[PDB]
Amino acid sequence: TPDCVTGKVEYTKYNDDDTFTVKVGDKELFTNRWNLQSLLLSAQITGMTVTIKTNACHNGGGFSEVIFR
Amino acid sequence: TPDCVTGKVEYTKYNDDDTFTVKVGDKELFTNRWNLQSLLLSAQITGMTVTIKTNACHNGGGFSEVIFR
Amino acid sequence: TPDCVTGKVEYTKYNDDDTFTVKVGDKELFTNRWNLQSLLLSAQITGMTVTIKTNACHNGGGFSEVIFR
Amino acid sequence: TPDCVTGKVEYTKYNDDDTFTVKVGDKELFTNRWNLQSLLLSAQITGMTVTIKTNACHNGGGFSEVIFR
Amino acid sequence: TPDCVTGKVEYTKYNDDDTFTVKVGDKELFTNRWNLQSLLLSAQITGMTVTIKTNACHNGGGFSEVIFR
Ligand SMILES: [Zn+2]
Ligand SMILES: [Zn+2]
Ligand SMILES: [Zn+2]
Repeated sequence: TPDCVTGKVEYTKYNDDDTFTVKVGDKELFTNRWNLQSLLLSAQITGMTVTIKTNACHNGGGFSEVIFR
Repeated sequence: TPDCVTGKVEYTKYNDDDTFTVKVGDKELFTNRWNLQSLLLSAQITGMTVTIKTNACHNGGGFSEVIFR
Repeated sequence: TPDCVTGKVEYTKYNDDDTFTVKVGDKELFTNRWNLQSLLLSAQITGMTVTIKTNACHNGGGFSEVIFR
Repeated sequence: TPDCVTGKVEYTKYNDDDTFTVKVGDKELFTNRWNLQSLLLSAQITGMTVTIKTNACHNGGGFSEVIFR
Repeated sequence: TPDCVTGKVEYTKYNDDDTFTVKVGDKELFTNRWNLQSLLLSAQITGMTVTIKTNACHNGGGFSEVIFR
């Protein structure tokens, strides 16, 4: 799966459908993996850099693969 | 769904019906989404700023959408 | 529901019947709400002040409502 | 149940039989309560002191009761 | 179980099959124990040294035993 975007988490969002949105770089992407919610919030609080991998590399795209750096 | 209130989590409360209350700004609001319990506590402990989105923007109003900043 | 006790969590205990006990102030109280187990352990680890609300305000009393501050 | 050992959680281990072993002090003990796993992992990562209670207070003995301090 | 690698967590990756990969030393290893995900992320964040134990000590090997030092 290609790199989609790399950077700090600017904000995260819990959505009404119970998915979890992240804003990294210039993209808003969401995931439906419940386990990623607390990992992504920790990344955000402590200021880690993340790399989101997905074929759906556009606003409102979904992802399931993340690299924390 | 529109912004209701933005600020630090002043306290949280586990309720008898297994919902979870947060006080943000001058409002107490609650959510029935289990996943938000641990995120909201972490946001409180680490002192994040949250934005709660809901139309029920009054004491005792419910929400399911939150932005963590 | 009236306040019973406010303070830091001195210790917590996992019991054989899969309930969870906390000692706050001079009271040991228990909850059978699984959701509170991880929330109370976090409050203990991070040094939060908790207020336990219950009508059974005596040693060995049960509760299901907590305020985290 | 009597106190068996008090100390920090030195390490943890998922066994083939779906039980969970911890080493506290000079003892490896195991539990089959799933709920206790995540509490013990949290105790382990944050360096809490635990007291394990069991009357099979020897290597390979089981427990279902824990005090977290 | 024999030691495989000891070192700092260089990065972690959440995978599409919901497993979690860590890079320690010169090895990428993964675990299917979801409870270990937040512990491994914390290790990465705080810069702890971990020892991973497995008898599959190759890139792409699986592990379930970790020691946090
Ligand atoms: Zn791929
Ligand atoms: Zn009440
Ligand atoms: Zn007993």
